[PDB]
Amino acid sequence: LHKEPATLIKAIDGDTCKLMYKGQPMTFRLLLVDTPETKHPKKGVEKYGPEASAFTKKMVENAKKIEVEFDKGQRTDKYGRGLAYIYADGKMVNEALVRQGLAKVAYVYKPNNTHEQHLRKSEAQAKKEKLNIWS
Ligand SMILES: Cc1cn([C@H]2C[C@H](OP(=O)(O)O)[C@@H](COP(=O)(O)O)O2)c(=O)[nH]c1=O
Ligand SMILES: [Ca+2]
Repeated sequence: LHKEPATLIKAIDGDTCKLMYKGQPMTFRLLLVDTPETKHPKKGVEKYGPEASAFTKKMVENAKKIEVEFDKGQRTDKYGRGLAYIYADGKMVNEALVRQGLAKVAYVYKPNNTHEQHLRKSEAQAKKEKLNIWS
């Protein structure tokens, strides 16, 4: 895969944010994970939703560097959102959330699953430590 610089525009929730990419603002959705809902009335404000939002927000706002890393399949979803692994100062936000028990590994659609095993391994650790979503 290949990392590319991006610039934080606005953090939306635990797994969605707006970034300035290649000169254009665009909204991104983290690959292979799912943080709890805080918007959509169908899901309502799910537990740990606000926690995941705060974790992500903090991590991306205090970063000196943000990088996007597309996987090997499609780069956008049906809503026009960019699909990527996002790094804040070299740390993958996707993994950071899973490791804390603030997200579950989800929407694993190949071939966009290069980091699936790494992420699951962290989810297992968060799980055995009964962290947040797993408590
Ligand atoms: C992470 C991800 C989300 N999605 C879709 C699945 C869900 O569609 P539906 O809206 O049809 O359920 C939605 C989940 O994202 P949210 O967690 O932002 O809802 O985005 C993908 O198609 N590919 C992906 O890789
Ligand atoms: Ca979410």
